[PDB]
Amino acid sequence: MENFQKVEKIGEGTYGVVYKARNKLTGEVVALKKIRPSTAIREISLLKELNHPNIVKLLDVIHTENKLYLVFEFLHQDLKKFMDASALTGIPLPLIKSYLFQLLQGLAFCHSHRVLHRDLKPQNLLINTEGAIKLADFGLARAFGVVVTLWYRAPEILLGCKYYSTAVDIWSLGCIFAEMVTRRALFPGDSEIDQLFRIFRTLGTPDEVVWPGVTSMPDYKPSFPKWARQDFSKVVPPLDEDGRSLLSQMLHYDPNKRISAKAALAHPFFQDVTKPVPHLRL
Ligand SMILES: NC(=O)c1cc([N+](=O)[O-])ccc1NCc1ccc(C(=O)O)cc1
Repeated sequence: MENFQKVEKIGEGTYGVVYKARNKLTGEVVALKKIRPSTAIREISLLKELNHPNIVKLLDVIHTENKLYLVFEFLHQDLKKFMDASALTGIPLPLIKSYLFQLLQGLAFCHSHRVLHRDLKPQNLLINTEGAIKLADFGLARAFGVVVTLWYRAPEILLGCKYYSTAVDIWSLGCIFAEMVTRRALFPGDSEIDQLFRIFRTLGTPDEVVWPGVTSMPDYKPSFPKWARQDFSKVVPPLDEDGRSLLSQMLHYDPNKRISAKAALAHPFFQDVTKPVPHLRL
């Protein structure tokens, strides 16, 4: 890229290396991701039309010299770093609520346009000095697909379901909501089965009563141990009942019972939502 002036490599992103770069002409500072099919090109291109304040803007999709580059609006920090930086004192509840509320607005928008994320995690939630938080990498999993963190994966994906639904994003966001609250990942699995069993150990091994059709899932085994469900009061203390109620609805096993982003925005937990300024050290 002669048009760009690589300011520095900022990591080995999900689909390849990413650099902070400055457009030599416009002078704009952007994030440039070089990706490792005409089908993908078209899908990816469609995402350039997906604009919302809580979605990281995809500025350009460049297919040149038979290589793929994605140009994104730049944000200085991700939620994973912010959480680590806030680990001693914890992110204040008003800011956790503001962030959750904005992320749900972003999801509601994407989902209303039939676009799924599929791989939400703290690392792809970007924040700025003005108190905004934005979802990065929306739609890339589908446009592409085919050590990976499993911590935020919905149980239907772990059980081998081949058709994802918007519910997988709500599950991931519930896991992130819990992590901001407790300052510890909710389900830190280190293998697909450890991930699944960590979920079962906390929410109870699912059965046909709470999840109709679960025993017919591709990777379900009658041999799975049967764990009893624990109480949310023990899961995300000291979160209040409004928060626990919303989290419980975001973590329902049955994707069809899982709350939608639109419905979650109307949950009583957000009655007093505000938009605080975070303490950001850049
Ligand atoms: N749009 C983007 O600004 C961005 C993009 C990616 N990415 O993998 O495509 C990954 C992280 C991003 N920002 C947050 C960020 C910025 C700088 C640094 C750093 O300098 O270490 C780390 C994270």
